[PDB]
Amino acid sequence: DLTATDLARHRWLTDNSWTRPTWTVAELEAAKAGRTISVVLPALNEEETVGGVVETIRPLLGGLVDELIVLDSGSTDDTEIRAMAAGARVISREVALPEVAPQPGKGEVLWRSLAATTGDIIVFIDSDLIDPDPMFVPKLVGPLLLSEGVHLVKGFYRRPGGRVTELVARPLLAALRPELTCVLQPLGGEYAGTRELLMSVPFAPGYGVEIGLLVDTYDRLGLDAIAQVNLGVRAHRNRPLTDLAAMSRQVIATLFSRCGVPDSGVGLTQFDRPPMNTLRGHHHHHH
Amino acid sequence: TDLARHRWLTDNSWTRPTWTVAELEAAKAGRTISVVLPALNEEETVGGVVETIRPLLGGLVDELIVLDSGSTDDTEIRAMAAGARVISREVALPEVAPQPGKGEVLWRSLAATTGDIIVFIDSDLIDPDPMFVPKLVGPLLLSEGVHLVKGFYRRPLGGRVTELVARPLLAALRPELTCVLQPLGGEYAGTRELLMSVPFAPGYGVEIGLLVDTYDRLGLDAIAQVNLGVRAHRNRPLTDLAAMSRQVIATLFSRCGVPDSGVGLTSEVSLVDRPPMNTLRGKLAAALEH
Repeated sequence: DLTATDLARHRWLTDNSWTRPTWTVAELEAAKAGRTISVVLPALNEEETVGGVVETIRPLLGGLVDELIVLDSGSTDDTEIRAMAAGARVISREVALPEVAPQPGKGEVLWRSLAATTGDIIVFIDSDLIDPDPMFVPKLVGPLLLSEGVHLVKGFYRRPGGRVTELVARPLLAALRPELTCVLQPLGGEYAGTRELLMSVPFAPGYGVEIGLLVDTYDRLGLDAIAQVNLGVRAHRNRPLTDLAAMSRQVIATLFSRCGVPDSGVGLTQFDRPPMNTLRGHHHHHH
Repeated sequence: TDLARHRWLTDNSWTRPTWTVAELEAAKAGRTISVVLPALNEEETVGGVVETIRPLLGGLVDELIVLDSGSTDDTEIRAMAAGARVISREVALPEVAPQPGKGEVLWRSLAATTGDIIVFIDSDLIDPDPMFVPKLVGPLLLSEGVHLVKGFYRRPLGGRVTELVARPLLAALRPELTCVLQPLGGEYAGTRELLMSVPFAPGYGVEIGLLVDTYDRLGLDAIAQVNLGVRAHRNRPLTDLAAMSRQVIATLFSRCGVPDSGVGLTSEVSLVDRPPMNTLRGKLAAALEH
């Protein structure tokens, strides 16, 4: 028979998941009701793709999107200048948050972007995407603008790969936070959140940032606050095993830190930042 | 940190074991060796595996058994024709109702064998080699203090579950054990002293459960590893790999006391071990304490 996890998943998909997120740009603009939207592309040495991503979002600038920022992590290729020519605002880690010395990794960049942006909604899109589609941002913000109670929207892709998601993230969530196995692509880099949520949670480092935000949101607000939207068909990216293993190790560390499991700190053997509201700027368990 | 891993590799890992069958027979010193092949519907490969071990029977190997888990194909008749004794789960441990999975089969085989050393070899191997059993027992017979030998394969110049799940989780929760190249491997040998005294994890958790329990109870130097030869990675469907991963997680969490929900993947997940076989077969166990 069905489990409690199964029952919650079914209703969560009915209410909080969209296979055909077909909202129009015009109706989303009309729903902003004074809220502003910032889009952030984290980038480190992505010169071949960053401009193409920027180009797909730029038409929304001045309408649905209020600012389009590439948060550069110290590139030595032409990432920054290509982002400039394509129509983005390039901001370094140091300019984003001068009072804290940087540390490496993607999570650092996204955390710092909270200090560099002003939008009431912040959208994150990876800068390494080969086939970005112009409707990514509209689809990601739809549930935030139209659906009461949603604070985090995860963009997923249909497939015409995924090993860390299916062997590491989903099985560990099944063990530790089984309701969250409803989220198809928990490690995805395309997602949007409210400023109120994002300023209030710690940010995990590196490859842990996405799953850390998902779990921290769940632990504070449950499934009701999380939604997902289909961004379209995309083939899996083929990363080398050493990168996948490093990803996995950090996904493990970040899940363990949120779920009461200690961790040796020992990285792979080969052969967090505090809430930004501590620096800038209810879901009761009792009755 | 790696000094410990370095010393263990130097003393407890063999990439090119030199041992001959004759040298190992001469080192048995009265110990007997049982070989157990778990099998469920492996008719295409089981005979080929048995055939590589059968020449040792009556010399290095004292018993050669296929522990059948309820096959409906020709696994049993083909295993027998190749020279193995085929034992069902029911015959192995008749008064205990069977439960599914590989851990059950290996556990039950302890009640159906007499060896001081038990060697497990998978029955789905496409390219078995006759020196597998010799290489697995070498450290047990010729070194001192070893109780568990893990057979690994050199890879052409472990799989996804090993490198993304097992090794990273061991790094987090039993960090010394990342020295073991292929912790999930199905070819391994153990002493009766060890195997009769530990619980057995269910299903796909059995290998990692045994590794962790051996490490905790007997220590790193009680574990060894040997290269069985070069073998390509087997290609399995992602759904099978994910189910394996989920059970590896459950078993490691059990061994650490991490609450696991028991919720599978939209897959079977058991958190319940079988107890040490010496609790159900105390007289057999005592007879083999030697």
